[PDB]
Amino acid sequence: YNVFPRTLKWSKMNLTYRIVNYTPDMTHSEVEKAFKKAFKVWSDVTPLNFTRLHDGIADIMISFGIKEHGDFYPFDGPSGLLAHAFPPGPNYGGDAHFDDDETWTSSSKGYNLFLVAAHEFGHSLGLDHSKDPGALMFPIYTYTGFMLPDDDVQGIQSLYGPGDEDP
Ligand SMILES: c1ccc(Nc2nc(CSc3nnc[nH]3)cs2)cc1
Ligand SMILES: [Ca+2]
Ligand SMILES: [Ca+2]
Ligand code: NA
Ligand SMILES: [Zn+2]
Ligand SMILES: [Zn+2]
Repeated sequence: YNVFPRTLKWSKMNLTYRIVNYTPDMTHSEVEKAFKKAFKVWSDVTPLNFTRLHDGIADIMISFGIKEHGDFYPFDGPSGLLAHAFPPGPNYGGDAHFDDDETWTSSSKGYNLFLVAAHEFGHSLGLDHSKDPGALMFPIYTYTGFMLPDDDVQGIQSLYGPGDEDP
């Protein structure tokens, strides 16, 4: 027999993601690089591996949408809500949605896609919000010109372990 896990997390270390569609604001390459770097934040400190799929069903489906876009969390136009992601699980579990009424960038302007994605992927992997104002998982956007803060390291490692501690 098996009882359910005590904590919510992926039961496998190999995860896939798919960029379903793209924001007008950035090139396809810029978007891909931002998401690749955001996953690397987490894989660098765990045994997790992330592989991109171009099509089909991935664990973490990524999309840009506005207003009502297929879930119970409609976006709200410019400002306010920026993005959200679902905790590990089937279907919408793990998926990350970005409000395409925001301006997404690879700079300090607008909202930096890499930084927001790194936060959202923390949710995709099983972290909720942190009370440390300096944590990536703190629930308000700040721009930083990357080192994953220790609170986030401790949180993600509590779920998945550290992987190789010196890679
Ligand atoms: C860097 C990047 C982002 C953050 N923190 C962020 N917090 C929010 C709002 S809280 C929330 N989480 N999902 C939906 N809404 C959006 S980006 C912190 C540091
Ligand atoms: Ca918004
Ligand atoms: Ca999913
Ligand atoms: Na936009
Ligand atoms: Zn959504
Ligand atoms: Zn959040």
